[PDB]
Amino acid sequence: SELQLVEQRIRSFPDFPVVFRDISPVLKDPASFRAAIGLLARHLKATHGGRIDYIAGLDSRGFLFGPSLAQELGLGCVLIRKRGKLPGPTLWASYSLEYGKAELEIQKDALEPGQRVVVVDDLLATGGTMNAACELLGRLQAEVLECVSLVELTSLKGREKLAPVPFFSLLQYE
Amino acid sequence: ADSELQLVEQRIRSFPDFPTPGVVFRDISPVLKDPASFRAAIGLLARHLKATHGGRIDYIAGLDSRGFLFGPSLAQELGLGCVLIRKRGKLPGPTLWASYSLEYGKAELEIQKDALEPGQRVVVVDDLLATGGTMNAACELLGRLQAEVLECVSLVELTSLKGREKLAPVPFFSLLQYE
Ligand SMILES: O=P(O)(O)OC[C@H]1O[C@H](OP(=O)(O)OP(=O)(O)O)[C@H](O)[C@@H]1O
Ligand SMILES: O=P(O)(O)OC[C@H]1O[C@H](OP(=O)(O)OP(=O)(O)O)[C@H](O)[C@@H]1O
Ligand code: HPA
Ligand code: HPA
Ligand SMILES: [Mg+2]
Ligand SMILES: [Mg+2]
Repeated sequence: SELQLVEQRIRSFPDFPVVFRDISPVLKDPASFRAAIGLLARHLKATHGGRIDYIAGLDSRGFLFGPSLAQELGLGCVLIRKRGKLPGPTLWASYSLEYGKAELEIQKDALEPGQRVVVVDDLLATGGTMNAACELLGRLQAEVLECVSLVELTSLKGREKLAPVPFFSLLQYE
Repeated sequence: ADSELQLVEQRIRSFPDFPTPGVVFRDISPVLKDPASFRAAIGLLARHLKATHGGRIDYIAGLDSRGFLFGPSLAQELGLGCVLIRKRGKLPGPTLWASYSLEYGKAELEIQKDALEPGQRVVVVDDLLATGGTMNAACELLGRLQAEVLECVSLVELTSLKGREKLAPVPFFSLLQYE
């Protein structure tokens, strides 16, 4: 099955850097990658029809899926970057993730008020990163339709921190 | 010009003195935001690589982080897997790393020791070539794994910084060139 093609390509590294779920094998197997993008695209098409304006990809591992998913849906991809990386006027927000702290940034002209966005990242843990991205999109007055990822770590309850924003993952681990 | 190249060129913006005085920053963000532009970029790079290597590529290597924006899409377009070369400290398991200089700083790149087997054929992709330091480091790590680096490609090339000369004799190709 398609989902199995993705599932078979997650490898785990205990005690890095925590059981680190490595998405690398998904990228390295063209069949696995196409299955992951296809499943995500199919989901978003079915759930939001044609109400999506842009995909937003989260620096850095989110960059691996964002543009491909956007392309599969005939949509542009906007970039939400680690602070200090984007040129021109920006907004930023600080946050905590599973194994540290960071800050995200977005260009002020990335989106206009009301525009509809789906945020994509590789993996959802505590939900801190995804929430910060939602906060930034919020300051631009964009509407966040949904957040999605390849992997979700259910024990960390990231889904709860995003509620009531819908969240969808292809794979779940405790 | 090729109408396809024009869809990419018209979506590059410039910012003076970011992130430090003297740098003219080429912002690729509009290319990603315009699906037609992004689509053209990937197609142009794929077409070049098919014509130049006749399908004899095993993997595309994408360079953290703006290289990640093009690597997987290009790989997919070619029916290929994409391997990651990351900023040091980000990849799990046994790794190799190398220090380098880029146009406006210095850093360290890293690759997993099992990313590639000896003799496997790779093309490296990044968003922009400036001094060539980043791509050179990637090539150095790929060489440690005994990978054959066939070519390096980017969307943008800043010709005054002579990055291409630093990569020689590894072939290089860019869609767009600016001084
Ligand atoms: O749900 P959370 O607890 O926020 O964790 C999830 C985030 O952590 C990782 O990013 P990281 O900051 O390691 O940077 P990277 O994307 O460059 O690996 C991962 O790629 C997610 O973005
Ligand atoms: O030819 P060079 O002089 O090495 O410069 C080009 C490199 O520098 C930039 O990366 P940066 O280190 O800014 O990180 P990013 O990819 O995360 O933006 C750019 O994305 C290239 O990777
Ligand atoms: O446990 C994890 N595994 C992989 N990536 C991550 N990003 C945040 N937490 C994790
Ligand atoms: O001048 C630049 N612009 C954009 N990205 C870059 N990465 C290195 N130099 C540059
Ligand atoms: Mg991340
Ligand atoms: Mg870079």
